[PDB]
Amino acid sequence: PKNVRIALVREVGEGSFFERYLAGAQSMARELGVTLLEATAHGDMARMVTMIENFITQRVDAIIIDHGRPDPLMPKIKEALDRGIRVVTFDLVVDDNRVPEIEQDDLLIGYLISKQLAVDFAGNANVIYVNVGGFAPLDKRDKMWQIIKWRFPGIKEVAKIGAVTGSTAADTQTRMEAAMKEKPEANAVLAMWDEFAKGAVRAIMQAGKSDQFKVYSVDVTTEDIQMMIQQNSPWVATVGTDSYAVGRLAVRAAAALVGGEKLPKYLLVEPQLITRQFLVDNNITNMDELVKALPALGESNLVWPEWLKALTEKN
Amino acid sequence: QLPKKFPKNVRIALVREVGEGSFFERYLAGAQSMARELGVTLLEATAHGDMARMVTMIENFITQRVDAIIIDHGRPDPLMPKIKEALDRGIRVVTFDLVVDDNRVPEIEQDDLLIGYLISKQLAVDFAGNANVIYVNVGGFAPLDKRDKMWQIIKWRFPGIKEVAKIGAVTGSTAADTQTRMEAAMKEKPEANAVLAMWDEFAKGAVRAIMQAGKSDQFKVYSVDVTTEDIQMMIQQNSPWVATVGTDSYAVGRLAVRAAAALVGGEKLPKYLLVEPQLITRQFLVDNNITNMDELVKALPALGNLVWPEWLKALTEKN
Ligand SMILES: CSC[C@H]1O[C@H](O)[C@H](O)[C@@H]1O
Ligand SMILES: CSC[C@H]1O[C@H](O)[C@H](O)[C@@H]1O
Repeated sequence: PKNVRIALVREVGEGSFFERYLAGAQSMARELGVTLLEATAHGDMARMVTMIENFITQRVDAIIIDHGRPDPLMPKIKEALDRGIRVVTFDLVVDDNRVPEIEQDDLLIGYLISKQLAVDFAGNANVIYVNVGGFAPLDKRDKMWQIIKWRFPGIKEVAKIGAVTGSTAADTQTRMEAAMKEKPEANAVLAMWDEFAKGAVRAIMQAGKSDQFKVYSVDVTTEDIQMMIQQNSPWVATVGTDSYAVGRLAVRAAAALVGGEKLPKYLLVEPQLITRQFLVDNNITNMDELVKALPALGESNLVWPEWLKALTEKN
Repeated sequence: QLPKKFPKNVRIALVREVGEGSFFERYLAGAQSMARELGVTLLEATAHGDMARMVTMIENFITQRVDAIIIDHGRPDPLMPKIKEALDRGIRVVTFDLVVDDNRVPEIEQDDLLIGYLISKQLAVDFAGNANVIYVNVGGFAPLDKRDKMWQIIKWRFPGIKEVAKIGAVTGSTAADTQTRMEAAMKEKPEANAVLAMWDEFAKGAVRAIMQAGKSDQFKVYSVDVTTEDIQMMIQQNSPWVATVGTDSYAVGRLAVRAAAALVGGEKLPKYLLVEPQLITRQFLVDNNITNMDELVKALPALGNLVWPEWLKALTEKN
């Protein structure tokens, strides 16, 4: 029934990754036949707190907290839990055994993409690093970049740029055009969100510098694929998941808790290395095609209790 | 084309820091079977932990003007000048488990950063991010130090995963010495309920200490490396040994000889030759009735193609 109300509260909604996650979640809600309520704070942590309050006051069955920072949200999460509202997070670490945490295995992601850069350059590169602090997934990936710089000391960070603005791709493009003049020795880009990467790449192609750079990113969408497969694209590899299936999982997890199910504390969606060469060799032009060609992207597996699986069948 | 220098005349020296335990014995067996297959001559010297002995061994092989040296473990500061000298004399060098700042020297490893991440995360997740861990590892070894970094990151991501003791030394009787240490560590930290041991010789000691004390159900042990000995000890009833992450060391050893032989043939090799490591759970061994490495590789083919230039694989056909 639609008596079951699940609220999705997000910090960030810009870009195809977040849009597809959102579609994912709506698609899963529709299959269960539950009511999904959405709210998005666009970077404003005060507004995010008040949105979570609205859902506590409305006494929803569950809240999904998407991104955010622990420090402001933590007492709101405790309050919600104490009132019988189930809580699951995506991309937020919470110290409470009642709250399953969903993530894309960000430590692995930060390791796979940073090593890919390292090995491709036989351990010697001048890297423009595109990332920013204060986001769970970004901080996790960051740690592994630091370990790659330790293991491969010829892999040098010559710049760190980037900010999450709500026009991130467009603002990263501008930054990257200044960064290339400031750091003419740079020959690689490591961008820890596809919206960062998109700006970097566009800056590279406009400058006519596609031969001078290799770009390594996180995440994959049809837009990323389209940009990867362009002739002379400097965009070499990305690591990520189908965010569509991640948003479904988020809603399934929430529904499972409402049904009284006890979930694992950590729900790790397994990320995949996707190279330009793999896409080009396989004539992949969109995500349908990609998940067909790399089926490890399309995996069923997490959080399908029998009752819930049976329920989706019915509808 | 078959390179001119290729076959018994091709001499390859394997200089090792450490030789104790089945992992290392199996690597050596593998190297010998690969040398047998190429028809080349493999020379072996093992320093058993003495860096000064290690330097003299490398130097003996330089003087003998072998075609190539494999440097196995060791530390870069003591060894770097012997490596550079060798390179200048036209001796080809490849390493296993030693990081070298020179583009002429391929480095073989088991992707130790991934190993350290995979095993440490497996512990974290099995305990839902709360555990009191006895950490068994020591500094001064390339692979151990790489794995160590990933342990530190797991402690950061999962702050309920607590290090309550660090133990271990590499001694020549490491398993037996780690048993003794583990007996004392369990008494000093009775709250401890997991072990993370970054070499199977450390793990073996820890597990035997646990079983002797009768505490198999109060502990879960996570390690690196896999051998038939490890398998046998994992599949025992009530074993606390629940998972290890590793590679087939025999194939790592074959690889090291192949690489060496490739360089002598004039081939340019990748700078990094990472052997892909695998998660191997006690549960997976039991469900599939695995009792030895033969059976594990068969059951898990990813443990099963690096550095096979045409001439080299063709050469192994003729022999
Ligand atoms: C601004 S945080 C952006 C990242 O969050 C999600 O985890 C996506 O993977 C994206 O890379
Ligand atoms: C003493 S160093 C021991 C480690 O080196 C080898 O690489 C094996 O993986 C072992 O764990």
